[PDB]
Amino acid sequence: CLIAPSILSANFARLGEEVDNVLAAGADWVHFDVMDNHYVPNLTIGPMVCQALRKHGVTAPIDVHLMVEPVDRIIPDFAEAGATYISFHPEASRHVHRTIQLIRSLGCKPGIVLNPATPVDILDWVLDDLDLVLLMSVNPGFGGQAFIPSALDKLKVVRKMIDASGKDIRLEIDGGVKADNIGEIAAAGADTFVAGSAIFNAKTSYQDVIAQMRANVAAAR
Amino acid sequence: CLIAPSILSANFARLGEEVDNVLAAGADWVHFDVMDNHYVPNLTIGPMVCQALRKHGVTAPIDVHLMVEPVDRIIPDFAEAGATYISFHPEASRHVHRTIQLIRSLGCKPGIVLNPATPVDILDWVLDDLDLVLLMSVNPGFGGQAFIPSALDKLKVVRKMIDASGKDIRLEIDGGVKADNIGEIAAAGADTFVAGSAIFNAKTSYQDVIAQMRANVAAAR
Amino acid sequence: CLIAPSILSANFARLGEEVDNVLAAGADWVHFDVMDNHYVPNLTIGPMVCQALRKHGVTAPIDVHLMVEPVDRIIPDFAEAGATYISFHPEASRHVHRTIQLIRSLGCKPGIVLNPATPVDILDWVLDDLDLVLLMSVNPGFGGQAFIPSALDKLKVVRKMIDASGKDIRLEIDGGVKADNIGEIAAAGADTFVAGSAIFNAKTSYQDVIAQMRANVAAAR
Ligand SMILES: [Cl-]
Ligand SMILES: [Cl-]
Ligand SMILES: [Cl-]
Ligand SMILES: [Cl-]
Ligand SMILES: [Cl-]
Ligand SMILES: [Cl-]
Ligand SMILES: [Cl-]
Ligand SMILES: [Cl-]
Ligand SMILES: [Cl-]
Ligand SMILES: [Mg+2]
Ligand SMILES: [Zn+2]
Ligand SMILES: [Zn+2]
Ligand SMILES: [Zn+2]
Repeated sequence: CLIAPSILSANFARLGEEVDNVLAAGADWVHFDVMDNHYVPNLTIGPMVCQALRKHGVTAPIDVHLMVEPVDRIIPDFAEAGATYISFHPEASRHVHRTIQLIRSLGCKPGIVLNPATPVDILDWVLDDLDLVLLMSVNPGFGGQAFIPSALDKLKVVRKMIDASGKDIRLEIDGGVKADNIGEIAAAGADTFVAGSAIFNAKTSYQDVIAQMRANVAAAR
Repeated sequence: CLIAPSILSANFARLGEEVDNVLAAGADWVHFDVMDNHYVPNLTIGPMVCQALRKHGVTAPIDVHLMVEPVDRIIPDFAEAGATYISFHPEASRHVHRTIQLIRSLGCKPGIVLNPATPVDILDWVLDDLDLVLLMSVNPGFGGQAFIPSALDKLKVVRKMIDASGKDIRLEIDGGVKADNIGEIAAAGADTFVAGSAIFNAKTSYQDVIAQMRANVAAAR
Repeated sequence: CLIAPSILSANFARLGEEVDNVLAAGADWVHFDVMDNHYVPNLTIGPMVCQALRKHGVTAPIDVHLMVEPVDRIIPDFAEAGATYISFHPEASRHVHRTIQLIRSLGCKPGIVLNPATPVDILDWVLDDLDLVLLMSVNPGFGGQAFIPSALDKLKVVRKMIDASGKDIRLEIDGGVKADNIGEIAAAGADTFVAGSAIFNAKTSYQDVIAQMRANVAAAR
């Protein structure tokens, strides 16, 4: 369904070119990983970089994943910079329901991110307020890793929860997604796919990798 | 003496072009302001952006100003990414002498940053171990601001301390530096000048602004 | 004057034996470095170990150096466990004067610890309330290190301050103190000497090292 390349793997010296080209190559969203050196042991890119992409002319959805703690102060800055989706980790907010409301009140689409160990019942009382749930299939902020197999089982659980809600909620997956496992991940229930190194560091073009990913997703459904 | 444009004001969609052009226009260093959303209320750019500039072919000194707390974990990442100078705020480290030693042990040039209110006696026992002292003439992380006049008096104090040490220590200034005040700032003792919006958002070219700054500095000495 | 071996370097499988033997060998105090994994990146020993030495029959002064933050909660536990001196880092307490008063109110002797970079003016308004000032000549919590030469100059400054106060205040030194530099350190003004590896990991007996240290201090005064 939706392909959302992570730009952590792109050439940050020519970020506008990279984003322009990956969207032309078939990507739907720009996935924007924000790390504050506290919630995870790395520091990446803040609102000014999102704003720069909008000023450069990017009109595709920008999907901002906040690996930061606390989260509320920076959310208005990402809204002002032109974020489309803003997702966050419930452990990183003292008032999860308020953080969701804040994102929505600014005109952005709120998402919740589940770390690999995070139990699904944190969705019990907020799921209907969400536009997106992201399951991490690697540990965020710890670099290039292999897909964690239990994410396939957790995807099936959250897919059932979203389907039972009757709401249009994206089910996103991030971590070690590549051409040769995206079919199984789609069959498990994901419909929004974040890939970084598999696209930006491929031996073939961005368009070839994205086309293979789509073909593999279509064949598995 | 040295011109160190802050890339926070540059076009981050074409960062390599901006840096290439500002260096061609007469800049000496790339000044790299790193904010972690905790030490200051903003989040900017991390080690991956420094690495990207090195991979792009930038060979000029990269001057990394850490507005982060704590500081020690990220310092090796900036060293590996190709930082030349790494400066930090002593308030942000529990063991200032160790943090300096760490920077030096990685082959980088350590600096200490004094916020506008920070008394100079934090230099008492570390000055001889430094390659750079940076005085902030705006409050860091709070945006485009006007030069704080007390910075001129503090520059004179720190110039005397550096001169009395006999060591080769840069005296850097950052905040609201522009063509029409850089002469007075140089006369107060600074020899390394950080400017952001005055260069990257100027109504004339980067080369014109930098040439005026140099002429104004030369006329004031 | 006073020798205070640091038991961090002792054999913790036979701590009572080690402490008994080093006091029998001529040591005056038991120096007790307490690290909470937060103020420094290591965790050592808490009040229960102090209590075990008292229960074992140790009657010499136990000199507790708190490298912990915050400090007030654990101070009554060290007093109850039989600490004699309790020293702490002013940076680790939000109310340095109160922390001193708390130590004194429990019948213990309060000390202030200066890290290598810490300016001496933190002593300005509390020095008369202290029984001890400790200068760190290594970075605390970062392991076996070499004596930082600037500690000799800071000892001379703090020696003058204590002498001008007219109060009986110990001037303690900790970090890389060994037989071949203890003379110079004493000449700089220290009268209370913490050594760890030089005593407990020495190639000669405790009684020989302590006698050599004492002879070297006497010859330097
Ligand atoms: Cl709200
Ligand atoms: Cl986890
Ligand atoms: Cl990462
Ligand atoms: Cl080190
Ligand atoms: Cl300030
Ligand atoms: Cl800012
Ligand atoms: Cl009290
Ligand atoms: Cl220090
Ligand atoms: Cl240690
Ligand atoms: Mg539960
Ligand atoms: Zn992400
Ligand atoms: Zn700066
Ligand atoms: Zn100690």
